Amino acid sequence: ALQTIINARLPGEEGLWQIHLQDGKISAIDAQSGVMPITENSLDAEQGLVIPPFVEPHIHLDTTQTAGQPNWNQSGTLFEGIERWAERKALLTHDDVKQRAWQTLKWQIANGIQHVRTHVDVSDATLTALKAMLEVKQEVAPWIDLQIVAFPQEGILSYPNGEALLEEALRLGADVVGAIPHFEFTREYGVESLHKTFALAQKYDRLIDVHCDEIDDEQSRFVETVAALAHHEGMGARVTASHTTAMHSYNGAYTSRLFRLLKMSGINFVANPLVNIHLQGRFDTYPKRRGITRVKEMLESGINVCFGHDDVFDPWYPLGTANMLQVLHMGLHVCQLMGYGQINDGLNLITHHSARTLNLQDYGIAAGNSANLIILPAENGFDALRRQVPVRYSVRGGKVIASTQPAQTTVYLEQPEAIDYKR
Amino acid sequence: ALQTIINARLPGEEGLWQIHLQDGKISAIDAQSGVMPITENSLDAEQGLVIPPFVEPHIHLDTTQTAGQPNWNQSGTLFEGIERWAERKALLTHDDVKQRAWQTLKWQIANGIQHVRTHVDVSDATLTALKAMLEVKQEVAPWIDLQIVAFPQEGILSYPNGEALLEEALRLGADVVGAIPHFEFTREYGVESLHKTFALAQKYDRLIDVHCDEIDDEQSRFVETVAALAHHEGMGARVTASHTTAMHSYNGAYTSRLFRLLKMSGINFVANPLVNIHLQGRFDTYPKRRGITRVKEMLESGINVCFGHDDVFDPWYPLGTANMLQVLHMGLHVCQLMGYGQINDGLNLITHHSARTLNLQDYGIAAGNSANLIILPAENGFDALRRQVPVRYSVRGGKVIASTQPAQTTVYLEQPEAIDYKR
Ligand SMILES: O=C1NC=C[C@H](O)N1
Ligand SMILES: O=C1NC=C[C@H](O)N1
Ligand SMILES: [Fe+3]
Ligand SMILES: [Fe+3]
Repeated sequence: ALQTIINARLPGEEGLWQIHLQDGKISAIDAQSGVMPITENSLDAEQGLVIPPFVEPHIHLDTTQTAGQPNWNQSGTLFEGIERWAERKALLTHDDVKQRAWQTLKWQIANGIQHVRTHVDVSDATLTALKAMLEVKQEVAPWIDLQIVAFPQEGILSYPNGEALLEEALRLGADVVGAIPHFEFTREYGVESLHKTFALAQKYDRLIDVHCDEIDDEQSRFVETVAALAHHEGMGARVTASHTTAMHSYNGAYTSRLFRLLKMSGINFVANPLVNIHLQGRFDTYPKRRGITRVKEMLESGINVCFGHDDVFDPWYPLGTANMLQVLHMGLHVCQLMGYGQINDGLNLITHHSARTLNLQDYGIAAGNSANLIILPAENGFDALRRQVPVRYSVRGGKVIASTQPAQTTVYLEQPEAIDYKR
Repeated sequence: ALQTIINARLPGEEGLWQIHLQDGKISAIDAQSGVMPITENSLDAEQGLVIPPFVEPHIHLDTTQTAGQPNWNQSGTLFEGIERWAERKALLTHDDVKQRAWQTLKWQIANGIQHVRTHVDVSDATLTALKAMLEVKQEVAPWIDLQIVAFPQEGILSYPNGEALLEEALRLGADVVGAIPHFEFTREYGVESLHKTFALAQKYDRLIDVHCDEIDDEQSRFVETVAALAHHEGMGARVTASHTTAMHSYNGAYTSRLFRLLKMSGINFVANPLVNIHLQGRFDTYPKRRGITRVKEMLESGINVCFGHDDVFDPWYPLGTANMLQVLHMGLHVCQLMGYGQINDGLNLITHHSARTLNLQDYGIAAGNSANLIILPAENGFDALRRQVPVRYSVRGGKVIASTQPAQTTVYLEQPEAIDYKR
């Protein structure tokens, strides 16, 4: 029966703050002039940072926890990954998908993630994973708001009954329409697939999230069609272009021309640093390109960009604990957003920007919003990132749904000394 | 008064093992056929992984904890970094250096690091940091064996009295001779500086560790002189080429020719992933090169290569907690050593390979060696890396010098559930 969050630090704000809770919502936020005493019904943030929940804007829960089954992706490429997944997709069962999705979802709850957008492969006449994921969505609702993207992994026009299956997925309840233009047989199929994707999103009033130009091909420019169609339909807010790794390889003049449209369109962008650094640059010898989209430039231009984990122990990525601060750490390094302020502001890439990408309507520490927030045992975004701190408490609807008792390290010198890695 | 380490897993070995300790050394190692019972004087590894101590083969303890003083490195380049450091170097004091070096050394002890090689800038007539570091070396000896590299940061031939100061540093006790050929005014000064570096190492019987070709210049090939001189003097084991980031930009034909010499010479290589990904590629627009040396190819050719953290919160790197598993994580991603076996074998890059780089004579879990070892709460190298586990216990001379009580995470679902991120 929590009534208040006290001694809280807030990004971009000076001092400590008190967050009053009432009926599962935030009733008011007031600044404090000093440290407040703890008491019953008060959750002490202990001068730690309080922020809305971490968000996972791009993950594949249907493939999670399947790395090496039946075989391993030896080349470390997107293309072999799809082929290795195809082998596993043929062996899927309802319970298998639910068990694995839930295992990763629990790690996400433990990591303060209360909003997740999972893509689900719908290039499968049986739609096995989709049916399973729709049940998981209902089951996990008390802890995570899960969005499902109908993702035509093998193409819309390049796979038998691809468009029909994509629409069937929407009729069954998928929240977002997906696409993968660079994987279609031809550039023309790629462009046409986007017109079909947008028509379905308008027909069913759904969001859009395209696996867009995930390839080191300077000629892969499907992103301009995604942005142009969004601008034409006046629906930028509901549209997302995931990856756009090809943008890392575009010449600067085209990119500058393109950026005007990206900003005017208002669409969202997702970069997946852990997976992008691994799968991109695989066709170069030396030097080897990084392959992440132009994150730094998007931020400088006011274009909404955010980070996703993409994969957790599957054909496209053998690692992960579904930790967003870890995803952010990799992104800041590869994108060279290493200035103090850029690092400190990094939290935006895994909180607010991701919420906008998911078109969330109830997100942020503000009066009237649901009492969904997490507490990090750190002074600010920089500190949280540097020390890769766990989530001390995760609060949803005004109730604690996860907590982590921090590790305790001691070094035995002339006398025992506690080490917290702070300066 | 520990007498045994029980229930230990060892890299590359099947089953559990018992490590008997006697007089501060490992007396014997025996395989177990099942789980052994705990008892007084027995340290239970609890089926966790036991390995010799982590090693930090390349760090700058004289500059650590000084990021932003007096100003920040705004460009994120090696060159501005040196210039920003120059401003701080002018404000150094004995106690200042000792305090900061010790702060980072404590984090290293907490992180199971018992061997550290620190470079110390000796392009300073007062040799302030060097005098301070020599005292720190004596002070920290019970927990860490610290090697000091006399590092002529501003060049040997390109800085006033550079060679004289370098030799003075050796006469005062520095363990390793350093150099920085790519920073010298001319290619000729670069080559000549290496002849002088080798002559000093032979005159004083010291090791060598060159900041070698840390620049995105395909024409920076000082590494061939380092390797050739080592081969000529028959001293490969005592020589290290740090960085060699220029190798990331060499054409393949020259690299192939060069590799024959690298292998024949027997010299060591250090890659610094966290810093290299940040400082390299800064002169590219898009695409942007990764800039780490050819780690994967060195491993395939049997060339000894290892990883260092390089910097901890200073002019060249604003982050860090001096954690080697974190350094390894970045290196595996950027170097694309992402196959299951490559990741699992990754521990070698921060243990055995680094010990060879430091020319250590008492290292490894073997009968007769000092009882210096650490325990990771993980099943193998892959698991330790994936979950970024802390060091449960660090043992030196048969005594516990550091321990970490792991964090405890719980998610409150229909019932409370402990989350350990394992599969
Ligand atoms: O096409 C893809 N499928 C799964 C992961 C990666 O994001 N790309
Ligand atoms: O020349 C250098 N000084 C400090 C760090 C970096 O390793 N390079
Ligand atoms: Fe994806
Ligand atoms: Fe260095």
